[PDB]
Amino acid sequence: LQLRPYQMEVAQPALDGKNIIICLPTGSGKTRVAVYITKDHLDKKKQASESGKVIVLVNKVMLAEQLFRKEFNPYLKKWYRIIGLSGDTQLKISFPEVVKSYDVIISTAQILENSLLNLESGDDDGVQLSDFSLIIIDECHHTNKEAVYNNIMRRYLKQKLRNNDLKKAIPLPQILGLTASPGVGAAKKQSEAEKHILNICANLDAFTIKTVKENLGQLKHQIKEPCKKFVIADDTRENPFKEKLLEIMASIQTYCQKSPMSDFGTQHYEQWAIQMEKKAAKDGNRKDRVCAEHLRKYNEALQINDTIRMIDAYSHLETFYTDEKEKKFAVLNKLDETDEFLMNLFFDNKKMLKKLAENPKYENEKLIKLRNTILEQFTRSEESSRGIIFTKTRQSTYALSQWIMENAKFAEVGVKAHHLIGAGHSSEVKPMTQTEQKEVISKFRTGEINLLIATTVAEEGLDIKECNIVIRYGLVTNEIAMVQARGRARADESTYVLVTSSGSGVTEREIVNDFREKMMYKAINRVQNMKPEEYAHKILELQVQSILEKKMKVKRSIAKQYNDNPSLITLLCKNCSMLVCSGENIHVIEKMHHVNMTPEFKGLYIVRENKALQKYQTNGEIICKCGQAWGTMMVHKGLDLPCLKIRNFVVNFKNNSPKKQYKKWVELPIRFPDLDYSEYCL
RNA sequence: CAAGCCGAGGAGAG
RNA sequence: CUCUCCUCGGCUUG
Ligand SMILES: Nc1ncnc2c1ncn2[C@@H]1O[C@H](COP(=O)(O)OP(=O)(O)NP(=O)(O)O)[C@@H](O)[C@H]1O
Ligand SMILES: [Zn+2]
Repeated sequence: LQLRPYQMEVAQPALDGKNIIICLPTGSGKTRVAVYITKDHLDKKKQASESGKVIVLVNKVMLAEQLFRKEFNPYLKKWYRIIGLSGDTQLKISFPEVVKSYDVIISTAQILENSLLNLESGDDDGVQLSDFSLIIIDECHHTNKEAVYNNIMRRYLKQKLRNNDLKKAIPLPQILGLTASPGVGAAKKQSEAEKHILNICANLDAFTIKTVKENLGQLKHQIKEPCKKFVIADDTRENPFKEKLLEIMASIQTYCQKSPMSDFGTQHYEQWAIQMEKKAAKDGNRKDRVCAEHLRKYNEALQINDTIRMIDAYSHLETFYTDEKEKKFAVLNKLDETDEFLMNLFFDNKKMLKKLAENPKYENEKLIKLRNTILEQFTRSEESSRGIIFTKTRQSTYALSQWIMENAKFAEVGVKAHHLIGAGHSSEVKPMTQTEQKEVISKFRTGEINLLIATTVAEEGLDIKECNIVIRYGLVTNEIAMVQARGRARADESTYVLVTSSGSGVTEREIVNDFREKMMYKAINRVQNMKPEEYAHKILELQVQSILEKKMKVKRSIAKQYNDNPSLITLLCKNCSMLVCSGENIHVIEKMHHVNMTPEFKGLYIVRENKALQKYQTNGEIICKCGQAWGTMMVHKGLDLPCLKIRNFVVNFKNNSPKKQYKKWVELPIRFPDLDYSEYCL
């Protein structure tokens, strides 16, 4: 391992106590300075006959294996014992015991918190911080309100204040936070920015920040920025299609008699549709809620039309209505006035919309703009042409990947492309799996795919190869994502583009984040040059305030929903105001999954075979007689006992009918009994 | 590989 | 404070 000139000075105070933060730019060898500090700490604690254990904390799963393979093990295999832990191994089970060996631990975080609270809640073995001598951290800037890793530090600070009251002493460990930039936390002034930086430093018990300032030229030579760049377009033709949908929506409303006080093709209208649906369901009146459920789909179609082709919206709708027709046929294998009206309104115009959509006379601007942007680079760079795209949604990524596969020009220039999204199981899309992600990364590194389409997955964590033409298509989150993307593009003649529309304030937000970036550095300078006594005074005040802001939050949120009422309810279907279950019939397995095993509920539903699995069904999707999907099948002890949700159902209390929607099971106060086979059997 | 439970952060709009 | 979008983590059934 090598010791750069400028990494030295930033690391230097850490080597003798002095818990600190380190903010360097991106690509400056952050992991490697971590490694060096580790080796020093351990060699030191050996030379003094003192036990030395370092633990690395990360936020993601892949960075653990990552750092185990590339940085820590290749250099410290020979002197010390290393390991890498996560939620995707089997070493989680005896975590108190791996500590008894393996002087270098890498870990996902909440492993640790689980073990601490197990030591402090049950009679398990567990662990405390006293069994360490260093905590290294990646991505400092997540240390904010009740995240994970701040429990850790609130406990560290609690014990530190115990030590300080003792002084007027357990040996507490050392802490070394590493980041790219701690970030201004949503503050409209330089002073509140300062306050936020100090809040971070208190939540890490720091002594300084240690930005590089002296050996700066070596950085500028070894490390460089891309060039910021904007590309803007404007559109007022909307020629056949938009109005062809606004007509439909207007017709539906004037069939429903609901006045939005708002516009078509935006986000407030959506919120109205939601609360109207929820109200109609709490009341029970149809003709309003199902229509709302469709209007939401139309609004989504218009929003994606603002960014994506008409054909993608037409397809989105085709999928929706095709599914609904299949549902009604599976049920009927009756035809209310509502659904009949809606279908008759849609399918008559289906062929028209298909004709209007395929019309290259007016496709879109931003797509053409990025066409020009992309072709410029891949004509310039010629087989060293890596590429990245950022967008907001997942469906957009599928659409863009499809298009770049379809249009000949992009394939001509060697533009081999793949999509990428996250593994969260929500949001009406089939997510990806970690394996597909890692494979795509290795394909990018290999060179199979020249450009990647991504959501906010790409701006942090996983280690993509250095790039050229990072762009930004309809996304401005905050300064952090801005800088982290801005730190991808090495490989000279790099850029950082932003592609937006005219009448949607985005360049606004881009500029705001630029000013925030320029502000946090001023605040860093304000605090590094702060006097030590005043700095100490302020961090002590903030640590006290943070620990007091925990206690209160603890006092008002012990349970907040505790009234356990076994069967005081009835669960109805939300589409059709129809009985489905009572609360007594329901039970729980492994105190997590809710389920019912009475034959009355058995006969009411229908199973529609899986499209997720076709990409032999194992987990059927339930539907009603009406058509509203309810749940999913489940296999407990071979019993195909069918699970369910509480997002599609409605509640009716027996007393006075404040019917409510909950969106998930924990929110409601009442408790349900555990399962046991004594019922239906014996 | 599929299903689901809980928690957390960020951003928009209101 | 609510809704939507996005990401992440831990945990269970198969
Ligand atoms: N001190 C060092 N000496 C030699 N090579 C280094 C050093 N630090 C980093 N490298 C090289 O830089 C690459 C890994 O470091 P780097 O690119 O900073 O990854 P990183 O830690 O993820 N940067 P970042 O994305 O900001 O966290 C490899 O090609 C290493 O060979
Ligand atoms: Zn129903």
